[PDB]
Amino acid sequence: PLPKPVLDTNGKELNPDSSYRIISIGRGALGGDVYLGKSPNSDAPCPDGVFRYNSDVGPSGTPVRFIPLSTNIFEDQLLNIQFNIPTVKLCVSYTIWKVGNLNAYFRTMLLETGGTIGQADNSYFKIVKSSKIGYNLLSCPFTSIICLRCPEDQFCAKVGVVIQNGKRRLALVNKNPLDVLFQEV
Amino acid sequence: PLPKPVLDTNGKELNPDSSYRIISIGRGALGGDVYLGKSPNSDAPCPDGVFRYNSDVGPSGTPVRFIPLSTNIFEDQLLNIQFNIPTVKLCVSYTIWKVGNLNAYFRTMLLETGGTIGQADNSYFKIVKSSKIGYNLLSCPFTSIICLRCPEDQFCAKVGVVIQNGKRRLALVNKNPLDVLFQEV
Repeated sequence: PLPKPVLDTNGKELNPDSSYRIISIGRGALGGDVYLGKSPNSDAPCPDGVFRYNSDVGPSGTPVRFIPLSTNIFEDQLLNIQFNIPTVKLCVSYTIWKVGNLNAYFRTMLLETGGTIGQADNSYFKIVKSSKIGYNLLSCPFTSIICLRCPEDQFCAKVGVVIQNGKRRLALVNKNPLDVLFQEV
Repeated sequence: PLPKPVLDTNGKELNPDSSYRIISIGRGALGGDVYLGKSPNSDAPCPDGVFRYNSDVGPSGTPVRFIPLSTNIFEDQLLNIQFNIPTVKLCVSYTIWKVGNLNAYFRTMLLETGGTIGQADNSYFKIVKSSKIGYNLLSCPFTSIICLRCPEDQFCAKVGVVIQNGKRRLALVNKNPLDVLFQEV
């Protein structure tokens, strides 16, 4: 086997020194880029939610960068994701992606910022080829805990969307993973 | 294959209508029964921690009962665990076992009460034969989420102990599962 690089929308392999919008395969009303927004029921002083827009006809996404376990961004390998945008004084820490605590109402964990880099917590993801069209994000929370008889003793789950206050909120799901592409800025 | 019943300390199969102390295989200073205690850094109005004592020479455990997906308590099957003791007005809800949010300092989830019965949340456990001597408790949090390519798409982990304020606190661990027996009251 060989580590397979993840490609952007233009075919050029993904680069840690570059920034990408996470854009959806689906089009129009079925479309909308990932971005940083405010969770209605969050107490954080900063915007701390990972959302995708309701249509692709409007604002573009918030750019992100990917931080592999060194040194190349490959498929099926743990990495961190971080919004790459300038930030107020208070919010410099609310930029690294992470998966949150169990939410009883959605029965899943929601995607948020406030994570950390290079640590065996809830900030690790994977990029993998979708079953349908393109790429899926995977969340691998709890890398410090042995998942008994799991692929590499690791709990991983697909990233999809739930509706929270009539917005699309990225979260762990079972079916209908968000199919995405990475359009370099 | 056949469902194998879990046995108590006397050989009689485990009964949902009965109560058991969870006692350790280890003896003396290496011993101590599971019980309900107060978490130092918890804000709950009630005692909400699952601990084992520091020696078996002293107080006995807090009795628990087991609530299978009906109708018999078998090995390797989801169930709920609940302290069976009389309770103040406020604390009637803080009695069902559950696994808590990720604790950054211990890099694991701790065992607490305040869970619910029969719901696909963080209140499910399993009893299984230990690798060494006797029984292990397993925690299967997030039964609502597909663990990709995991045994029955389910994240499960072993239950052990961490030291919190010089007490033994039950929590998800990788090595050294708490080996236990069930001594009927």
